[PDB]
Amino acid sequence: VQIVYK
Amino acid sequence: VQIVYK
Amino acid sequence: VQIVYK
Amino acid sequence: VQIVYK
Amino acid sequence: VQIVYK
Amino acid sequence: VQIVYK
Amino acid sequence: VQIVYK
Amino acid sequence: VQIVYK
Repeated sequence: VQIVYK
Repeated sequence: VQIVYK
Repeated sequence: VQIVYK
Repeated sequence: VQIVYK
Repeated sequence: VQIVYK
Repeated sequence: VQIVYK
Repeated sequence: VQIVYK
Repeated sequence: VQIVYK
């Protein structure tokens, strides 16, 4: 699982 | 699991 | 598990 | 487990 | 994120 | 993040 | 982060 | 961070 916040 | 906050 | 805060 | 705060 | 293995 | 192995 | 092995 | 091995 990958979650990326930008 | 990877979570990255930017 | 990797969590990175920037 | 790696947690990095920047 | 929750991952459960059974 | 919670990971549970059973 | 919580990891539980059973 | 909590890691429990059983």
